[PDB]
Amino acid sequence: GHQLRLGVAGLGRAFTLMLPTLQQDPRIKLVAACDPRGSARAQFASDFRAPVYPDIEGLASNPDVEAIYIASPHQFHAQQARIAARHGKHVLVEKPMALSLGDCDEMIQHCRDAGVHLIVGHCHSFDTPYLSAREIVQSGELGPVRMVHALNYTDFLYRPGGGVVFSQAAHQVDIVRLLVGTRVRRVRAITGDWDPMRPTQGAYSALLWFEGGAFASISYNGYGHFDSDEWCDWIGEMGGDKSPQPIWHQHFGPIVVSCERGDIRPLPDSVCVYADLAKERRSLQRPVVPRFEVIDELYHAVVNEIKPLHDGVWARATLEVCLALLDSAGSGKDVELP
Amino acid sequence: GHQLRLGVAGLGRAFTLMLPTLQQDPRIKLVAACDPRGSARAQFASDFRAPVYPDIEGLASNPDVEAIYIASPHQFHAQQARIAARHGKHVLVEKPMALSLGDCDEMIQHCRDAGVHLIVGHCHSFDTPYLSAREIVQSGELGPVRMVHALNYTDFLYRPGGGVVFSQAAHQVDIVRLLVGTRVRRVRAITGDWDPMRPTQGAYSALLWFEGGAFASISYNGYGHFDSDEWCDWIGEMGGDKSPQPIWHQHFGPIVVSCERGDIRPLPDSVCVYADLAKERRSLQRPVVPRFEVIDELYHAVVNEIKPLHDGVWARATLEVCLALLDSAGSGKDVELP
Ligand SMILES: NC(=O)c1ccc[n+]([C@@H]2O[C@H](COP(=O)([O-])OP(=O)(O)OC[C@H]3O[C@@H](n4cnc5c(N)ncnc54)[C@H](O)[C@@H]3O)[C@@H](O)[C@H]2O)c1
Ligand SMILES: NC(=O)c1ccc[n+]([C@@H]2O[C@H](COP(=O)([O-])OP(=O)(O)OC[C@H]3O[C@@H](n4cnc5c(N)ncnc54)[C@H](O)[C@@H]3O)[C@@H](O)[C@H]2O)c1
Repeated sequence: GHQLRLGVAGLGRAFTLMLPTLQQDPRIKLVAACDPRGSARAQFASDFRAPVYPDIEGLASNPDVEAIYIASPHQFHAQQARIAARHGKHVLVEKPMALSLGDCDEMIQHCRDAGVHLIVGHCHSFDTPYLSAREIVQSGELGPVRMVHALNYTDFLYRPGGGVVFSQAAHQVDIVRLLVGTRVRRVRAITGDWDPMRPTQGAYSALLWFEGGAFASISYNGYGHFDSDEWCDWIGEMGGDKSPQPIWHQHFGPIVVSCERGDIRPLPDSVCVYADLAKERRSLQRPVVPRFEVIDELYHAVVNEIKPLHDGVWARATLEVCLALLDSAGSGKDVELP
Repeated sequence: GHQLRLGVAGLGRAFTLMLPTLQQDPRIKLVAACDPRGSARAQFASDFRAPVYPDIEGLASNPDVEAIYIASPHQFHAQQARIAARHGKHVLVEKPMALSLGDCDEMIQHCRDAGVHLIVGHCHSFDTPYLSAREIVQSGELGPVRMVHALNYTDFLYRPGGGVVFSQAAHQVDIVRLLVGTRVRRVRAITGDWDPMRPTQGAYSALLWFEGGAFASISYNGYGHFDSDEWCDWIGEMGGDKSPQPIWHQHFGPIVVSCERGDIRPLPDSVCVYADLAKERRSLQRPVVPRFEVIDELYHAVVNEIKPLHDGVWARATLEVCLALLDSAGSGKDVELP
């Protein structure tokens, strides 16, 4: 309708992170949920006075549900979608889309057949400062992008096989895909794994070659020592102030975009443009609803049939990059992208 | 003597940058100079009431000169040293040492034969904060270095074959060589060249593999838009406060050193240690004499026969890395190092 009857599949962390968006946004009503855990079902049914179910089989059979936000573990993503599609439901699934490229192909096909929209869940490439930055790149005001440099140093690895590559490199790659705006053509990466305790790849650095000359360097460190939010005006990833409650925009650490005539540096509270004149802080409005840019995508895809940017085909390319990384670090070698 | 009779070959920029050190440091007396340009000679002779000369042939023949700070263009470095050595003078030559590896080999040999010290001039790897950081790594307090991430965004390219690689990547490589402390084994680099006006390689990003696992990412951008000193407590490269008074230490932009149990972040005014419990800012003393760490190296090499760290064999390895970079960017393949 005017308002959008939304069903949630998977009632954990992704869900709770997404939760204050869903309430606050006038265009969204939560109408139904599913989870295997009944205490979650008990939970949801109570707060929302709404039907709950064991499987997605339940939620997708409910005629009152217009689209399903799939917010469960990665390995269920593909199957869950294939079903929601079967029953004519729009899908918003969380990063990563899926673990495999095949999975992705199927997901996009199952959705194309059922003729329903497929969007990928809060990616940080949705955040206003970045979208605002891409606008500046779009305008051609600073000429084209030549070099992107992005870092993030977080406590993720200690927040209470790939791990950081698939969850965290995704956000990072998606922002750089967003901002450069051309295709990724080659990737070269090093992962670090140096805590026995938490024996996963906890940091990386990578080089990306882009179509038409631009290149990018991405570095992630998750071992929770240095906190890169110091260089983002002491605003946390979810918009809250960490400085030593009207939140700010979301981000994924320090990014610098170098274009021919200038440097763009998006912030949670503004976008700085370093130019031929000099410094410009063009400030941003305090987001009224957190992560509302995700809803707009969904809302306008379903109500007004507008191609969403962050569709299944986009997400698939980011994943492609994620795999290429882990292959580069995995072997000794570069990975060209066909 | 107690004091050190020093002769200067080449009286331009490097010289003037080094000049307030030379005056202020009690252990150094300027006694002689040479330059081809007589207005420079006129200049030096007047301020310092001292003998000046056309060639280094002159300065090296002066019996009163104990060592020569060679601060001329790169292509003269080798020859000038060969001579100063021939005449038994110690050499402090400016980055880069030389242009070629052969040149380097000869320089070190000419100096080993004449049995005189050879040190490479103000490298930023001399700066207190970095030396202090290496101390922390030395102590083993944080376990070994795993990943180094270093960036610098400057106005160098517009300050009134590959210019930034040899001048600027040198400082950067030297700091990372300093701090990791093991051998560089492989390099992969991308340079950008995007101003027709100033058609040089003005930016790069690189991956460095080190002996025994650690890796590093270095990024330089010289096109003078964004200023990375924002993230160094708004203190300039030569210690002056940018912001909105005795100087502070020298630096070369934001560096983060990740060791197994924590992250070290050197600053011009302190060294931050992030580890278990909290932030630690261990502060530093305001340098009494700018770049005094260069003099100590020289002074202790000549008076007290202490092996200098930044010797000709060190500088040669940095240059080796610098060449490897320009080869990687040049060919788009990796470069292993022997
Ligand atoms: N971009 C973001 O904001 C963000 C946040 C965190 C994680 N994520 C994504 O969200 C996903 C889920 O959130 P989370 O894992 O952080 O929290 P979580 O593991 O606590 O929540 C997921 C829950 O979904 C339930 N679930 C629903 N349908 C299921 C099914 N068919 N099979 C099994 N379990 C099912 C499970 O009970 C599980 O506990 C992650 O796998 C990841 O893809 C992205
Ligand atoms: N780390 C640092 O502080 C720093 C600073 C700037 C540049 N550098 C190094 O300093 C070197 C020289 O300083 P600069 O180039 O910035 O200033 P510059 O070019 O104005 O000064 C060098 C001067 O040396 C004189 N000279 C002396 N002997 C000479 C000879 N035999 N042939 C020709 N000229 C001779 C020339 O007159 C020349 O002008 C550079 O090549 C570079 O290696 C490093």
